[PDB]
Amino acid sequence: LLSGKLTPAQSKNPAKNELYLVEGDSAGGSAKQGRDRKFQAILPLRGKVINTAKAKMADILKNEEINTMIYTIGAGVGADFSIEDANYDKIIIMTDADTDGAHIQTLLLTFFYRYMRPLVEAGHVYIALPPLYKMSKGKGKKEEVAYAWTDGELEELRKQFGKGATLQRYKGLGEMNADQLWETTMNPETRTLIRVTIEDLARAERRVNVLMGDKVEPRRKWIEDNVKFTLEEATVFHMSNIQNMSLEDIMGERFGRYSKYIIQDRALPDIRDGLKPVQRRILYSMNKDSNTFDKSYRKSAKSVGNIMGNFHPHGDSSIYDAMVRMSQNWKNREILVEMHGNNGSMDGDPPAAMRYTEARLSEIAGYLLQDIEKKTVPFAWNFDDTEKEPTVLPAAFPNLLVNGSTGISAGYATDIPPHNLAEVIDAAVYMIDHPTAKIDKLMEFLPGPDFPTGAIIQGRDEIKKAYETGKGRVVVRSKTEIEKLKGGKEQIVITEIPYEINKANLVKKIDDVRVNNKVAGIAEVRDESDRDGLRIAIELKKDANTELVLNYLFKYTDLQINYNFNMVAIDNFTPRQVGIVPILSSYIAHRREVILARSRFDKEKAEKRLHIVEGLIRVISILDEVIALIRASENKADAKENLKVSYDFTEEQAEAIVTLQLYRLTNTDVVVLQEEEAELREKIAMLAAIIGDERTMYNLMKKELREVKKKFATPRLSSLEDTA
Amino acid sequence: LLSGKLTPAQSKNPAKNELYLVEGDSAGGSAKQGRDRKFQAILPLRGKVINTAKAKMADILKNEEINTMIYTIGAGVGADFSIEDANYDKIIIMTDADTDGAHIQTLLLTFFYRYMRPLVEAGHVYIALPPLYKMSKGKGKKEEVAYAWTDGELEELRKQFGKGATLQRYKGLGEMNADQLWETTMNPETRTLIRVTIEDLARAERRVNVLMGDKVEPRRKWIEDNVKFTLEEATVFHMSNIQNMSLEDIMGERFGRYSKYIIQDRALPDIRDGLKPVQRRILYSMNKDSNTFDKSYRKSAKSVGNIMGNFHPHGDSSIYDAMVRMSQNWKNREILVEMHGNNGSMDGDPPAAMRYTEARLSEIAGYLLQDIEKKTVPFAWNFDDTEKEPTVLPAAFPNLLVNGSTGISAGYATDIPPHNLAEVIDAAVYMIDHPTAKIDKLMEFLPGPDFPTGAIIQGRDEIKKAYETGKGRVVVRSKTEIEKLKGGKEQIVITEIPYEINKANLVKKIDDVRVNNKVAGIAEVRDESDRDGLRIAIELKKDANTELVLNYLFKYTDLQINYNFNMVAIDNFTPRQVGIVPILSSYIAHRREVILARSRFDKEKAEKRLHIVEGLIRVISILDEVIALIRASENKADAKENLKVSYDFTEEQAEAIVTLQLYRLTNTDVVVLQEEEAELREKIAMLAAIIGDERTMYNLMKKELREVKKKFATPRLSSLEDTA
DNA sequence: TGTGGAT
DNA sequence: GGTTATCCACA
DNA sequence: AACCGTATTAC
DNA sequence: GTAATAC
Ligand SMILES: Nc1nc(-n2cc(C(=O)O)c(=O)c3cc(F)c(N4CC(O)C4)c(Cl)c32)c(F)cc1F
Ligand SMILES: Nc1nc(-n2cc(C(=O)O)c(=O)c3cc(F)c(N4CC(O)C4)c(Cl)c32)c(F)cc1F
Ligand SMILES: [Cl-]
Ligand SMILES: [Cl-]
Ligand SMILES: [Mg+2]
Ligand SMILES: [Mg+2]
Ligand SMILES: [Mg+2]
Ligand SMILES: [Mg+2]
Ligand SMILES: [Mg+2]
Ligand SMILES: [Mg+2]
Repeated sequence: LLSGKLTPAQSKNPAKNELYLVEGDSAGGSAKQGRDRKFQAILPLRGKVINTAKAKMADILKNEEINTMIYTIGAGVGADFSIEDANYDKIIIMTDADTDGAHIQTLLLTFFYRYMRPLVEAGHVYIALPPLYKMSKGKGKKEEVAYAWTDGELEELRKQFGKGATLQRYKGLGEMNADQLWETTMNPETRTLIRVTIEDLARAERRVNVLMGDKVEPRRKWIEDNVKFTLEEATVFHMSNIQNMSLEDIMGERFGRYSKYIIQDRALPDIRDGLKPVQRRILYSMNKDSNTFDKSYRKSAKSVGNIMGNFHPHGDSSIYDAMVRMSQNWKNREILVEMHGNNGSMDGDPPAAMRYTEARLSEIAGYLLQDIEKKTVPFAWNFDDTEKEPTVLPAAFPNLLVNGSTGISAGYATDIPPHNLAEVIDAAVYMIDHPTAKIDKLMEFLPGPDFPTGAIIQGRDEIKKAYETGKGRVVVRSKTEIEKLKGGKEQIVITEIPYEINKANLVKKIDDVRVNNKVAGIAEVRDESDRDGLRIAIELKKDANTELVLNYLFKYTDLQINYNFNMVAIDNFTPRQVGIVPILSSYIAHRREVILARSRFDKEKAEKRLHIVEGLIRVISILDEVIALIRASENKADAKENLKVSYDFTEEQAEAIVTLQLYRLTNTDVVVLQEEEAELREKIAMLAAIIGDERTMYNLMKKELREVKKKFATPRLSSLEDTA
Repeated sequence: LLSGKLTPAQSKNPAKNELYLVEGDSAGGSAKQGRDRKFQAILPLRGKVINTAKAKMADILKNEEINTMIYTIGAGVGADFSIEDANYDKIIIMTDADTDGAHIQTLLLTFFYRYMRPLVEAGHVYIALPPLYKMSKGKGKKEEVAYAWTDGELEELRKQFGKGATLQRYKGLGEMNADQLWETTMNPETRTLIRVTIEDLARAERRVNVLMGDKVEPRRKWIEDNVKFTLEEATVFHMSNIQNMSLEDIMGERFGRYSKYIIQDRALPDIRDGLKPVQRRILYSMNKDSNTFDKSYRKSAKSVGNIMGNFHPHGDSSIYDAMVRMSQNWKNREILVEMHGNNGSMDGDPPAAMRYTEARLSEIAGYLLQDIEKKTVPFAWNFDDTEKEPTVLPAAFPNLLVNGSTGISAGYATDIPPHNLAEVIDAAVYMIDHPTAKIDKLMEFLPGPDFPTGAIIQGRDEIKKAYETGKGRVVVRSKTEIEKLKGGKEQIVITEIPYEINKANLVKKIDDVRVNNKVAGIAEVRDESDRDGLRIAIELKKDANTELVLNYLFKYTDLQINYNFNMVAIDNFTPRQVGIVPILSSYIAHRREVILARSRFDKEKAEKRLHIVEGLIRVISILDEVIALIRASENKADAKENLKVSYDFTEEQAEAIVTLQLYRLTNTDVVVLQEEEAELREKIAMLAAIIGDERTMYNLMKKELREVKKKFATPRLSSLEDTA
């Protein structure tokens, strides 16, 4: 069932037949249609393939995707491998040219390297190179078949026999249809491969183990050492026909691309605005579509589709799940999406599909985006270069800490817990006035996490270590109480539980203790949570030792868990483990660039308007003259020229004058224009003051953060205790 | 697997317990969250329940959702059924306030009448009753939430001292949060129910057997008699807590409600433009989003999502499948959507999902929308009154016959085959000139269908009967030829096959014949189809009987099939069986409304412009006064007045004068404006003539159809034959 | 059997 | 990203 | 519309 | 034996 299905070739012929291993069933469709059916076979691969150098060995044979791969090859596996039993001469890996494409290239080549080495050794394993670009100056002129793999090959296609043409930028084999696929990547004549070889069994064995085995730090190190986080990778210039390449440099090249991408652009939040790229995109798109808190809800599907076609070239479920998460107030301390309908529960029951639900940005999420229009924040091109997207949001509140971030990259993970908005702002304000402020002091203002699930946080000294180093283990325990019953009889009653825990799975594990009678005294386990409150009720027998039970539960269930801080985020393009200080200063530095840029923006604006008001005031005093002059001019350009020569209007002033609608001659109040002149001069002064004086700027940073606090502050939810 | 999964209630109190039956798992969850877990259980339904008449038993008693329905209630199957054993004292059917809500209500009430009567007579089966509207908005501490079931209760809530606060118009249970759901339709206190009774076994064995039994024609008849297509049905006002209705007026209203909707607004094409509503909404949406043939492709999920949030409240796969079909050139004779990627194949291998594919309208699809921006067509309010959509498209070509339509409805279906564009035009064009033209005459121009898949149509008479009455059975036969082989051998070479036949499945069924040796002579079946060409070779044994084989294949496989014209369409809102004539006159009448409407639009434009230009030419001669006048005036609107009163300009002319930019005063060339008068006056003449002179109009209708023909004509694909 | 818009 | 059900009318 | 797999870090 | 963005 769980394997991808095989489409054979028509002819049994080991000497020239090909098995295409294709990324995903959709692309298997296109491959199955563009193929030559007599010597080309197809096995679709169902997303990410197992790791045969992490996962076990019973696992590796239960893996259906593997078993069907071994089957179809018809050679045997590892210690039973015969090369002349094999049904194909070429095993051809063919993936999207996305970076997960690279990840799959990686994952296969290990399996094969490890369990089919003579097949790798005899150079039977290849890789298909799909194109990146397509060029057409036709469609009823004729067409102009033209493709490109390198930005260099593309720049060559500014020639060909036509211009003003199109350039389709491919994002998968999904977007290619049979004819496109045959020519470009499947037809022996035209297609372009690479053969995978073994140059050095030492240097190539080594490369795999580090990259693909479960030692995380040699991997982190390989990434530290090899990956350029701050640089591009001016790629190879695509040799014709086939091209030999070491397993070594491939597992290298490919895993470097995958590692880098998921570190920078997937699983790790940016240190300033606290968003993963997918989440930033949700916010930006839903903002641009005016899907804000003040206006109407909006079908989730519409939202998700726009996000996927404009910014985020990934699956719809990835986006809907991300959007939905931002809407749940047991995951986010401050929700960035409001959403009508079923957005799940704490029992983790599935949210309603995006066809049902509807949604819009939360009020506070407007503040992450505040002043994005005012050139505060560096924009870059979307995946196809139709449209720009922000690399980071203004962030008028310190989201990273408030809402935290839990993610898993390559060579790195991250747990940052949520915090109280007020508390986080208090620290930051202090640090604005005290650059060198140290933990002990900051912790007067930010004592610890504030989970939206509430609960009891235990381990003040481990908080400190996490706030210093970025790592530390703290304890979270459910809010419990006792209640009496008839028959005397007590019952334990749970109202808050640990963050990231599934209520139904917890109730079940508890009840499994009762059933297994691991600790004497439990009668019934009842979930009594209605829509308004959480309320698990553990009912004990007649004279049960209330507190001995409670203890086994904490110990041996998830009624108590340890939260583990591992605070990683992206500083200056790079993954970084970080405590409260770099986080808070990073933010402050960010708000500084924003307030400064917003001020320059607003100021250049105000000056233009001033220069015009200046001109319009003068015009009124010579209005007859100005009109007679426009009447005596030949055209628009002439008039402007006359106005400058005869009256010294600037270009800007003349253009504005020349384009006043006639009805504007009704409003000629010079007193009212003067009032406006005053207001502009003052605005410019205030804005020049900010730009001119760090402290004038910092005091505004603080003024704003205080307003945000006042507008959005809510009580702590999790109580802090010291002993553990 | 398969069946909606049960969520038990906490204590077994069959005195007061309630099994809620909820349309879908997404709403199932919402109900779960919103319930009182003590005495309310939740069985969700996975959409359409089996019909308990139609579906004959054994299939019924393995139907997973049915098993898990009887299991739950813990009573039995009418005969063994025992009210006293039952786990619930109310079975409450809860469905979307939608029209499939109605169909599902309908489907269940058969199962209860027909295998569980005692529950229904006793009054233990109830109904749902979600609200249709929610009103108001007034901060946080709110002062402004009330709901609404009827149109009548809307006037009620519009009345609130404050201002006009915001209105939600619910589209199902998947847009309702669990508080909203408990409070409005699940709390016994506040909820409102319909108790289902049996008020005469007689009038609810006739009513339940007509509506849901095998005989189409009584149901067709019932609808024909009872259902008012051209008329609304807003009636029943909302009463006190519980209300009574009989199993008659429930069945009646609900299946009537349903059948109306899916006859009109789903499964049957409109006779003018040949479109089902989803297809028209696809076109109109994509078109309005500038997603046209001339601009570049665009992610499918973006198009689909905008269709669903704007026009079509239904499933994304229902929408995407329709879109994919319109792109498939073996289902449509003139594709309306161009889709890049895996858009299926003839073997019916699944198309890539909407995240992979991208798409835009074909060029000819633009001709269905031609002149839509010129008030050429009635528009309605969309499903939530945020936007407007066309009830019918301009249809600059006769799409209904050209692409045909295959649909299934209630007490009605529709098979219309596709025709060749050029031939359909030729017949319409003749019939413009000869309204009383007979079939034999039209059939000179339009002899029979033209399938995209081609093949051989045999049966001139039944073609003629279909073209007369709307019904008729024709033979579609695959195109074949015989090819010699090595050493006294033959093979059959299939090169075209019948419309709607999956090639893979056919090749399968032919191979199965060989395997079982139903007829003798078959060596091998080889699908030799590739990207460029269709080619099935059936390779015969030495001295087999090519004829006996072939004719056995035509007979017992789908290498030849029967096509049954069942030409049904919507004419004046009612379903109607039609032949060529009422089809072609429907179109000609439409193009008439369109050409006229359009011409009035373009003429209103040109008069406005002309009048303005008159006013401008005048203005020159009083320029100094107009200027003096406009400076004097207190404001814009004031200065317009003074222009009218003082100088005798229309509103139109004054508004244009008053919004001239100052630089227009440089232009005193009346001559260019006079050439423009001239050209405008001529244009208005051409236009007004079309409006005044029926023939002038028709000659245009003809000119234009001829242009379409010439631009889009393609050779016939199916050959015709007359008898065998 | 299977068509094609729906749950 | 495959997979699994139902309804509806008509061979 | 639920249900199934994988990579990735890290308890 | 789970978290959360990806195939
Ligand atoms: N056939 C293919 N499927 C997937 N894929 C995508 C999912 C998504 O878009 O969210 C998903 O949720 C998903 C779940 C699965 F359980 C799953 N598998 C069960 C096994 O059969 C594999 C797979 Cl594979 C899944 C893919 F990304 C690519 C595919 F080709
Ligand atoms: N859970 C529910 N699912 C459906 N539903 C919707 C589908 C769609 O919108 O494209 C679909 O393709 C689909 C396929 C199925 F095979 C299927 N079933 C197999 C059985 O488990 C039912 C169901 Cl049910 C299906 C529904 F319309 C409503 C639902 F609640
Ligand atoms: Cl101005
Ligand atoms: Cl003008
Ligand atoms: Mg991809
Ligand atoms: Mg998924
Ligand atoms: Mg524990
Ligand atoms: Mg609905
Ligand atoms: Mg479906
Ligand atoms: Mg037949």
